[PDB]
Amino acid sequence: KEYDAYLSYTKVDCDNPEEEQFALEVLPDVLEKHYGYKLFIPERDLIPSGTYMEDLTRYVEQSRRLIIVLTPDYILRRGWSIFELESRLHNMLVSGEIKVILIECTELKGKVNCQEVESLKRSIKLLSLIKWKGSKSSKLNSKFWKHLVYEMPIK
Repeated sequence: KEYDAYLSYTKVDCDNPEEEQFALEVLPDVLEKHYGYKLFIPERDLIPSGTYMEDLTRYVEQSRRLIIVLTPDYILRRGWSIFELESRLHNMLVSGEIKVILIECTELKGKVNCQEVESLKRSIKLLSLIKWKGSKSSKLNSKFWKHLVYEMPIK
């Protein structure tokens, strides 16, 4: 309906080098300036109110994609939980009703860790897995950036 992507990352005030800058700075800037998509970024676009759970829910419904940025802080704080604790959000993931682009920025070191993630992948009906290879992919006009833009909606 009203957004081309909901953007799900984790920020803490911490296991992240240059990765943090890609997932907090360059990624939303490049998609929303240099390609002009419209993103819903929770730390711009949503006050924590008493209705936060249903606010966040009713914004995912209005988003054409779900981007999930697997910074190691995300695997730390299991950033995906919101999307499995909320009932409607869950079924949307398993029913195909929402397309999930999952930007993988690190190697899943973590025997437990590696397995939870596969049940995430399991539980999403429509999944794209795009791999971020450092500054190398961050360099605009890259192989990562093209891989990402038609996984985004039409123009």
